[PDB]
Amino acid sequence: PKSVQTAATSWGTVPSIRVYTANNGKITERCWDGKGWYTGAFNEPGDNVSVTSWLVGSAIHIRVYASTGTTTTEWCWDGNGWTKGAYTATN
Ligand SMILES: OC[C@@]1(O)OC[C@@H](O)[C@@H](O)[C@@H]1O
Ligand SMILES: OC[C@@]1(O)OC[C@@H](O)[C@@H](O)[C@@H]1O
Repeated sequence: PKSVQTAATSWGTVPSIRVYTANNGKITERCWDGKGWYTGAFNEPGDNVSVTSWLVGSAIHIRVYASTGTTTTEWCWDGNGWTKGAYTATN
């Protein structure tokens, strides 16, 4: 059977949670900061998604790896918007 594909990350003690869903070639984002789920700003093409995040002090940084075909694109959140990162594959 078919299934959407998700990736999740969280930070802090509230916590904040971000869940990324690849569905029909589009990746969207759902967010929790303790008071209900809502739709996040992230919207990029892809059929597979992974994510990692880390804190520097109180500031979150998120990296989303979106794959279409053999091409993986890294998207970066650093507090002020999503930008394309420097990631490229080995071969
Ligand atoms: O406050 C929500 C938000 O700014 O949190 C950080 C990232 O998850 C963004 O995509 C998202 O819109
Ligand atoms: O632009 C932000 C950046 O430098 O952050 C660290 C890595 O995620 C890099 O690929 C990325 O380009």
